[PDB]
Amino acid sequence: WQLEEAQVFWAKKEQSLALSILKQMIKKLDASCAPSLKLTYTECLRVCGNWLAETCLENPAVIMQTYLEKAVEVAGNSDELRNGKMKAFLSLARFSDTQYQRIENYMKSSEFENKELALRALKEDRKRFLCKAVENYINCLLSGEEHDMWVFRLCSLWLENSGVSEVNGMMKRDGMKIPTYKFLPLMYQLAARMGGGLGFHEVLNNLISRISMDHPHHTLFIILALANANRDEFDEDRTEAANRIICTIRSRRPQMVRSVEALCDAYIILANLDRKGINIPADQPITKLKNLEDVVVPTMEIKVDHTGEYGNLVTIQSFKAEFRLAGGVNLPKIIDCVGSDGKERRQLVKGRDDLRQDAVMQQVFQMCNTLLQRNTETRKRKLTICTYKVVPLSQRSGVLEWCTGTVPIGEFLVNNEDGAHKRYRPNDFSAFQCQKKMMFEEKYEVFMDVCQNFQPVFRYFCMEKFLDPAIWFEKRLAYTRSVATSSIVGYILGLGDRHVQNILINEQSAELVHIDLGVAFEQGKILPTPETVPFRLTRDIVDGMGITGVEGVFRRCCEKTMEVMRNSQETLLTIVEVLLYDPLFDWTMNPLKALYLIDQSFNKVAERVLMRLQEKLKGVEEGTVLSVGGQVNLLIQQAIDPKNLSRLFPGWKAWV
Repeated sequence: WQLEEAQVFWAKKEQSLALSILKQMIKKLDASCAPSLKLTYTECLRVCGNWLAETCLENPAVIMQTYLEKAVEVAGNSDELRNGKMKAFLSLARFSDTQYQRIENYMKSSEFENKELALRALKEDRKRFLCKAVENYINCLLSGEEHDMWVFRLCSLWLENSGVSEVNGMMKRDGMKIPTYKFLPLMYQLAARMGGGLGFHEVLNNLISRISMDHPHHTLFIILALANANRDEFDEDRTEAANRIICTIRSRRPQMVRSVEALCDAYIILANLDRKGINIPADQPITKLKNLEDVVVPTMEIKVDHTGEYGNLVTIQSFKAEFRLAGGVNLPKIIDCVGSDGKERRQLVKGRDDLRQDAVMQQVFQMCNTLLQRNTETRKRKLTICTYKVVPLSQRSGVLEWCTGTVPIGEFLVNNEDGAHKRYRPNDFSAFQCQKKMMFEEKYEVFMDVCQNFQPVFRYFCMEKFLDPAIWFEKRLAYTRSVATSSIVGYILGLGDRHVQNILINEQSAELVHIDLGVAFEQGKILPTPETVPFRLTRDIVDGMGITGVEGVFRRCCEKTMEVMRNSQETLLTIVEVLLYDPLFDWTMNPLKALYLIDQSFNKVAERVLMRLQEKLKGVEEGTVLSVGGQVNLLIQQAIDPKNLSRLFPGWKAWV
C-alpha cells in the first residue's frame, strides 16, 4: 500500500518526501523482508532503486549500495517475475546502464574528460559494470519483451562493445538471451557493420546468422540485399565476403528461394528499367517477364507485415507484367505484382538509389511508430507515422511499394488552379518569385505579394474529396495528426526536404504522409542557403484544417507528440546513435555535391545534432526547452516565420 508514496516521489514532487522514508520503509521493508510477494516489494525495493534513481542521487557505489541493494533486489529472485526480471534485469541494465551511461559518459564524458588503469578500471566500470549493465542488459535482453527498447542502447553498447569484449562474445555466448523474434529489428543496422575481427564480426556474423537463422523470412531480404546490394549487371568489402560467408549462412538457410533474389535480379533486371513516356503499359518483356509468373514463393515484397511465428505468411503468387512506372530523375518504376491474394503490389522502384539509407529513417520511423505506439496517450490520439516499406536491395536499387496518395498538391494546386486558384497567380509566378531569387530583403518583401497574390487553398483539397464531414472532421485529425506527426517528428526528426518531392498524403487513408526521406538530421543545414522550420505550408496550415492555429489543434498533440519524444528524450538517441555511425550513414552524411541540388567530428556534429537532439528532446538549440508547448509554441513560432518563408530555398520554394 504505502508504495503509492512512489507517487509522492512526484506526488509530493519532493523526493525522499516519503520516499527516503519510504526507502527507509523500503529499508524497513527490506528489513521487514527478513514471500515472492515481498519480492514484489523487493521489486518495489528495486523500484526503490529506480526511486533511488528517481533521486539518481546515489553514488554508483551507493548504487553499488542501492543498485546493489537493487542487485540484491535483483537478487530478490514467473509472470510478474519476468516483469520484475525486466523491472530488474533491465533496470539492472538500466540503472547499471544509467551507471553505464554515466559510465558511458564516464567512458565518453571521461573519454572527453580523461582524454588510467583506473580509467581502465573505469573502463572496467564500464567493461564490468556496464558489461554488467550489459549482462544486466543481456539479462534485460534475457528478460523478455516490452523493455526491448534499450536493445538499441544495448546494440549501441554492443556496437560500442563491438571490437572488444569477447565478454560481448561471452555476452554473445550469452547472446542466446533474446529471441531474434525480439532481436530481428536491428538486422539492417546489424548488416551494415555486420562485416573484421571474428570474435565480434564473424561471431557477430555467426550471431547475426544465429539471429538471422531465425526468420530469414523476414531477414533474408536484408540478407539478399545485404549480399545483392553490391552487384552491377551492366573497400571494407570483408562484409561482402562475410556476406558471402553469410551467403553460406544464407546457404545454411535452406530456401533456395534465391529465385526471389532472381526476382530481385529480375527487379534488378527491372533495375535496368529504362523508356516510353505515357500512362505506362508494356513493362512486361524483361526481368523474365513475370519471371515464372511470380508463382507463390518467398514473397511479400514491401509488405512489412511480420510475425513472431513468422515463417507463416502470404505468398507471391503473381506479378502484373506490362507494369507501370512513374517519372523521376530516376523514373520511378511502378511494379505491379500479384501476391498470393493477387493483390497487385504497386511497388515503387528507383535506381542508383540509397534506400536503407532512407529506410533507416523508415526503420527509424519503424519502431518510432512503436515508440509512438507506446504511450496510449498517443493511442488516445491514436497518433502514428506512415510507413514506406522498401529496401536498397541494389546499392542502386531494389524495393518500395507506391500505393496511392502522392500529393503533388501543387498539381492539386494545378488542380487548385483547377480549384479556386483560377485567377490567382501563375504557377511560374512562383518561378517568377523564384526569379525573385536574386534577392534578399526585397524577397523578404517580394513574394508576400505573391503570397498576397496567392492563398492557402488546400484546406478544401480532400475536404472536398471528403463527404460525411465526420471523415473530414476525422481526417482532420489526420490533417491534424497525420499532418502534425511529420513536422512533429520533423524538427526532432531533424527532418528532410519540404517538397512536392516530400509532399504526399494517403487519401484512402485520408491521412497525410509526406516522405522526403531526404536529409540527415541537420542536413537541412547542409544545404547551400540552408534553411528550416517545421515544414508546414500555410496551405498545409490552412490544410491542417480550417481553423485554430492548427497547432491550436496540433500543438495539443504536437506537445503530446513532443511528450513521447520528451518521454523518449534520450531513448531514440540510442537508435539515433545506433543509426549514427553505421555504414549507411552515407545517409547520415548530410552529404555533398549539393546532393543533386571527421566522421567523428560529423559524429560530433552528430553529437551536435545529438545535442540538437538533446536540444530536440526537451532541450532547445534556443535553450527554449520550455517544455513542449512553449517549445512547440516557440517551435510553432519558429516554424511560423514568414521570414523563414522569406528565407526559404528552391524545394520548399515550391511551397512558396
